[PDB]
Amino acid sequence: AMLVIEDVRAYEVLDSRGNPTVKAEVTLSDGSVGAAIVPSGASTGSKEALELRDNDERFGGKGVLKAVANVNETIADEILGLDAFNQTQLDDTLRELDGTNNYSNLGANATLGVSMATARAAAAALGMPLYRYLGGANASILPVPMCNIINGGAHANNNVDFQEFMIMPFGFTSFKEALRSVCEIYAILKKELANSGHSTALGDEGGFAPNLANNTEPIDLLMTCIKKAGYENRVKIALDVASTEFFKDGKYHMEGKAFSSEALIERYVELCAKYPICSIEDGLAENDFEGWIKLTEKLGNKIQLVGDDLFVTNEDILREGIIKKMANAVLIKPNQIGTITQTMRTVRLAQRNNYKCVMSHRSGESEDAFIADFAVALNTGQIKTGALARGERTAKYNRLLEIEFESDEYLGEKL
Amino acid sequence: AMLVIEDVRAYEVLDSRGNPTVKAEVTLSDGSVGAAIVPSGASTGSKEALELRDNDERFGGKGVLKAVANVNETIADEILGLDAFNQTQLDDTLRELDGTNNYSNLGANATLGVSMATARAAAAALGMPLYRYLGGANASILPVPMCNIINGGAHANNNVDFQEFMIMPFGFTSFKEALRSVCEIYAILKKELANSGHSTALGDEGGFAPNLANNTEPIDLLMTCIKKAGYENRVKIALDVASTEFFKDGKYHMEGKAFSSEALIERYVELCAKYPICSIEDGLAENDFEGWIKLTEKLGNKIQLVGDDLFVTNEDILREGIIKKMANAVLIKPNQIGTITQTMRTVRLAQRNNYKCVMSHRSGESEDAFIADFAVALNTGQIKTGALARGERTAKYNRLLEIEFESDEYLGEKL
Amino acid sequence: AMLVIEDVRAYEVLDSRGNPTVKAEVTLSDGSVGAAIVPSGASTGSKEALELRDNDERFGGKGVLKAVANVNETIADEILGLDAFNQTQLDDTLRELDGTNNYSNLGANATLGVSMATARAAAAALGMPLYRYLGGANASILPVPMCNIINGGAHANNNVDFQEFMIMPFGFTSFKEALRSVCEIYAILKKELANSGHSTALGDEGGFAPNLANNTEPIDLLMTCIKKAGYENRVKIALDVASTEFFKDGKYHMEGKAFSSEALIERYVELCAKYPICSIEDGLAENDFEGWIKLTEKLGNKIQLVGDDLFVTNEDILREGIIKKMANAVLIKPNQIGTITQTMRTVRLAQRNNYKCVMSHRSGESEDAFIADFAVALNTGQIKTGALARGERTAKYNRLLEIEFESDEYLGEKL
Amino acid sequence: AMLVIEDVRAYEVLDSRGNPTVKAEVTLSDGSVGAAIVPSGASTGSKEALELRDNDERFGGKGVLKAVANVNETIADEILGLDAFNQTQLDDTLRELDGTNNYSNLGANATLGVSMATARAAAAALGMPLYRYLGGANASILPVPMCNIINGGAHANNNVDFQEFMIMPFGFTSFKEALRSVCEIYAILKKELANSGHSTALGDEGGFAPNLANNTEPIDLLMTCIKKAGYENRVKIALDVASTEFFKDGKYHMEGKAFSSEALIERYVELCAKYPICSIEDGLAENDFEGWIKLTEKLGNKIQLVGDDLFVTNEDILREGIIKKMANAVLIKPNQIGTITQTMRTVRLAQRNNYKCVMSHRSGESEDAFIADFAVALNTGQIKTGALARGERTAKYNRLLEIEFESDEYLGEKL
Ligand SMILES: [Mg+2]
Ligand SMILES: [Mg+2]
Ligand SMILES: [Mg+2]
Ligand SMILES: [Mg+2]
Repeated sequence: AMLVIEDVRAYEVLDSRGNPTVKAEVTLSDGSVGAAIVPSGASTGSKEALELRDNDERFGGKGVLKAVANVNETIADEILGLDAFNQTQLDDTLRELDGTNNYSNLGANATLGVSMATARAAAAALGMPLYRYLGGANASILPVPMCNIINGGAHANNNVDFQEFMIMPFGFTSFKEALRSVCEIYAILKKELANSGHSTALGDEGGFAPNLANNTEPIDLLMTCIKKAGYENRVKIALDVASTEFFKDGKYHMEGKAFSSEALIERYVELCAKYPICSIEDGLAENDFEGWIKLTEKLGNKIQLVGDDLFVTNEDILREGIIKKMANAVLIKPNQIGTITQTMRTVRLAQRNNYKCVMSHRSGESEDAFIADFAVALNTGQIKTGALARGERTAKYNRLLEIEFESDEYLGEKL
Repeated sequence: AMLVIEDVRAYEVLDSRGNPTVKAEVTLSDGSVGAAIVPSGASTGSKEALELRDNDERFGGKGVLKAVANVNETIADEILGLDAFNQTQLDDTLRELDGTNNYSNLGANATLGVSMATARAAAAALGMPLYRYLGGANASILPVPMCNIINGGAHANNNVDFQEFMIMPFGFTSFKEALRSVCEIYAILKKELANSGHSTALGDEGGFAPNLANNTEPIDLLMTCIKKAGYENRVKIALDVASTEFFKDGKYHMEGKAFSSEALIERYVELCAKYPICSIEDGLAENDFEGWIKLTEKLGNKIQLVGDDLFVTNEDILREGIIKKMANAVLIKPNQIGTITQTMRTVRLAQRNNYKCVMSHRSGESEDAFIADFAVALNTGQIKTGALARGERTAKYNRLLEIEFESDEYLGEKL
Repeated sequence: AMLVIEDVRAYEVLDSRGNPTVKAEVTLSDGSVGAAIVPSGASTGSKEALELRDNDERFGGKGVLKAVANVNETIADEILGLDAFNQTQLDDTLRELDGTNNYSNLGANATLGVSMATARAAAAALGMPLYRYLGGANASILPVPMCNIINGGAHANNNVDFQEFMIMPFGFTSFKEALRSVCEIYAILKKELANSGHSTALGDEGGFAPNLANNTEPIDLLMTCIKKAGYENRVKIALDVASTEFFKDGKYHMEGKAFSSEALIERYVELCAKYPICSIEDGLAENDFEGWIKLTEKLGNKIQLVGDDLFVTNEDILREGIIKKMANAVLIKPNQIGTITQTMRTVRLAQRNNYKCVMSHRSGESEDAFIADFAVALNTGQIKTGALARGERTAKYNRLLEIEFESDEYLGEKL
Repeated sequence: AMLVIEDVRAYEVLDSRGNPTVKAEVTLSDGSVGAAIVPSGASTGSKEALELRDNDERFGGKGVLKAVANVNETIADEILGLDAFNQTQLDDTLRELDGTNNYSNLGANATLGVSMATARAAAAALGMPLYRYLGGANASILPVPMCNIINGGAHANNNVDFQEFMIMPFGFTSFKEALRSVCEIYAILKKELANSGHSTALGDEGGFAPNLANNTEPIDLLMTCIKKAGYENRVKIALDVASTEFFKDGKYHMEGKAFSSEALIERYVELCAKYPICSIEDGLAENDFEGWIKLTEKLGNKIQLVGDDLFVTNEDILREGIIKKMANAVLIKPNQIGTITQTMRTVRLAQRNNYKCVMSHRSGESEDAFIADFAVALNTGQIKTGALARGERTAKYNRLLEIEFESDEYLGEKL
């Protein structure tokens, strides 16, 4: 082995909502250090990989001291002396040590931080950028971002049922010019809101949560801001419906109605005919398997249909989805699965079977921009990393602006 | 010269509000690299160091391509080959190259970034943390934070005159426990706001801007939340009144009145008698010199009186203030003055003359945590770096949690 | 730049058929050296990147002294001092230096060798295997080989119209066992041929060219050998028809008849219904656009349809093929396009649009196993590199056996 | 010891006929790596050093898993920590560890791999070409190749008795021009066979096996091709009769007859009177001692007489040959004897006693070109490494073309 893991440590830091999370730091035998901050995920649930939370008097039960302990003691003891450069061996060792199928022992907050930290340490020792370490010279594509600038659903307290209303800048030949257009549109939206007596205060991802009437008003507002900014036809709309949040008893409860699966599908067809929606995430619920099958038949050749809660970044669940023809794209949330290698597996599966991958943030983020490198490393072509404000979101865009001096490839509207 | 500056560059990145700002990167002759991002400043005004803005069609007038060109061409040409370790010579060269008394040639956004980036590159060459590079083995004190968790004034659209309502965790023997307290109190406040029908969406610094009635309602709310959290007597209140914003025709226009300077002082005496306010910033206007003299006589021995707009991190203006006995503390905003050395000169003058220094963020921040290390390097004992949310604020608290593993001295209530 | 290209040279070597070709060697500023040998291409044609041949009295007009001089003089002069690790800038520089759309100035045999040699040199400098240099930690899949063990058409002198009859070992969980199976099937074929009085002497790719009656006898013989070897149901059949070779006057002349495009497609339907054929390459001619659209409608959901002459590894021609729905896979011959970057672009375009990539050899190969690393770097999942004999074929299989000790993932029949 | 052997391993790869062989890899304590592939030999026999073969269900009984194990376990355990640069000590240790006179224990395929691999690793550590490591600055002579371009005997299934019909380019002042002459002659031979209805498919060493009528018809064809190519009198003919293959009950069964030793000798005399045959290998059988003595007396001062099966590269057998005046040259096959030092011992014996050495390939070769370096290292002046086709042959020619840029000395016709 060329270099080995010499030291590993973790400690408690704060995420962008002010809750604790794990930072890990790995030192190699040449003295190269890498570190990484894990975004916040879910500590209960039977599908997702689980993060460990302390549930004691500190920080409202949200301390991560046990996750931190598991890195400093259990993981440390198992990985010191492993080859720094064999990411797959490190990640498989983490899985085997945990011994469950959802990291319910070590905690995904313990395993991901160590997984990302080791990769960074390896890249540092080679003097190479992280995206080159993860994806080689083939790492090239700067992703088209989808930028959540108007919020509703559970992400707000309004009458808007849909969770995320996003703008996507396709009509550009460079990432920086694309980034500039969404920045300009966001500024215009802020003004439009202020001038009609709405709050300009921000939600967790940097977007606005004004109390609008329904699910089409926010779209109309995006359209008029896009046009006023001078980008008509070059910026399109993406939605995250998060339909599991309002699915009860076989029905979807929105817009004062109780919708059937088939009726909600017809609603999306309607919306897609009237507005330049290019993508819809979680249009149907995470267990509405029959509905998704229909959704994909009706719209899967016209628009992107992204599984988030449907697939939870999980290779096996995505495989069954691929087989049964559900969706045509998958949100990629690395902490949801627990190591960089398992994330890569899910992405490779999707890309071998015509599913697009959207590298994704979490609601509780950090200053760590790992997912900007990851999106380029795997040529995802898409990233979902927030509005154009709040440092835990702008850190990712800034990283992508850096990577752009070395590899400036942006697909925009090109195949 | 041991190592020399070998390369200097800059490029446009985004600050935490979605406006462009400068990131600079300096490479030394051993290959060590340092980078820094500059927070947003003022591009107009007659007192402060000015940042350069392009004022063209991009980003609503706020592009920084001229500043960036100033790093890439003008500064680079001048500093290539200078001793990496002579910060003072670097910063003095920048001042001379600029040739003005307010950086209105190079732009303070061009000079600060290079000043910061060179310091990080020198610390990296030595394998030393930034705070050790800046302040040596004498760097020791983890500062007490003042955290802006309720906003008013120009920072919101309410009936509240004062700008910032802050909590300061004095009653603790460690920084980690001090920070926990403010995080717990912030979470409690978030919940109180939500249950009382206020928005929990955030202002620029991560605080809330509810439409409250007056200037004491916000204080009462902080007090309730402090006690509910279990930290009664251990956490005090600081204010930024930003009184220049309501000073007109010799009078202060607040609480539906027109106060003379004398009347406003006795109002502060009242407030300080009723509540545990330990610090008031810009209690009087930036040009109300007579008022400041009287205020300082009246409360200067009981509470901290911070000059922000009064001093603008400027050594000369501070010197006159000391001589005239105005204030007993100074807010330190490095980008206001334009280099690290000029910042250190202002701090040293203050500390030689019994004025406390509060190391400060700006409204437009980034993921760069320089001011955390800077606060420790200079033993300021206090920092003002935002609420306990938004990554551009939590990055500083996190950096302070890392520094604490090497130097854990927290003064708290100790002399 | 960490390391820069310090030296570039070339010289004439011999390919696996005894003709000259270009060997290039690149030295970096730390002393690291990479070398590569270019497979032989086409010095005429209207679509392909051209290789320069001397056309003098040496080597029957096939000298490459002008290609060699282009590396030693023109390319060298231009790329000395360029950043070793920026493959894309290297390859874009080679393209621009050339100035044409098909390397008809420098020659693709001049540019590919330097392109590959720089990549090997950068990988050696980092102590990294080439596949990790090219595809990072994400480089993982060992490809399923398609092995050309019976020949016909222009690659023989017989009644067989089709050019290549190949076996593909799908039914295995490891590459080594898959490879053993095809070696075992190959040895059995050899014995069967010898016992029937056929020659066991080899064509250019290591396969046999017995004088068989038609296009189905070779397939019947492959099935018999698959079964005797013990691998029934685990090894499938792939074909390269190379139909352009018998396309004349809008018809295909084979099996003693003149087929319409439509009639030839129906022959493939019949063949596929009777035999386990998983892939057909150049089933229709390189210019039979309407036929390919029909073929792809008819069989593209059931079998792999590989464009070789159709696409000539060219991203622009492939892109039109995607838009026009022709084929669902593409043969990747790096020397056909001229740089490793242009190769990666064609592969990325393919993989974004649901086309499979088959990393391929040429008839004139060398001991250079670059395409083995390249297949793994880009997770192509498939490779065509010859029969299981002749060192210029076995060098690639051996390289894949070496890569297998570091990443052993073999998909086989898995999605 | 400047460096020591730090790691030793082996694994199965494929030879050029598609059978397993051993690849060995040796790493030194500076991290320098050397690797080597063993050509195929004999698992049985009472004269040659033996290669170990598995004899189980894998690869028709040709697996080398036991050889591989002997490298990874027995050898490794014995040589780890030995001086990297003491080639003689390493090779003697291998011989001692084996404890037989014919490597029947470890297997010659286990020991030669390690022997070559260590030499390459030492050369790499010194930054020197292998031929310099083995032969120093005195290593100079590029060998005259004998190129087997028409096959008979056991190497085909024709009515041709002799095994190899070779061309040798003496009439040139550079190796490259000699190599070009043989490439051009081979191309002309290919055309001649294709126009007279013969197969152009290749045998194991890259030559053709047309069904000719006797042993002079092939020579006639070589002469025609030499003259048509324009190289008359500059290229000569060398034969390998491999007469042991047809020797039985005292006599030599060829051309429908049983020849006495003396009659076969008179046949060589006739053949050498009529054609420019400069060398004959194994003209008489391996145990026909009285015959060899007469053949040597008769033609030994006129033509080269090479022992292959007569001497099996074995020092002791050659020594007795020298004493009894049998042959005037020895074929040198390193895997036949089992280490580089032992190979060297045999060559030095020969060169001290006026025996010419022909560095030789095996019919199961690999991409490894060790024997090209070895020929130059020892100034053999002659090499037999196949036809001008197939990668496992052209790899050697190419390596000699590389060495020619550093040492261009070619004797050709000079003493
Ligand atoms: Mg979602
Ligand atoms: Mg202030
Ligand atoms: Mg083809
Ligand atoms: Mg022989």
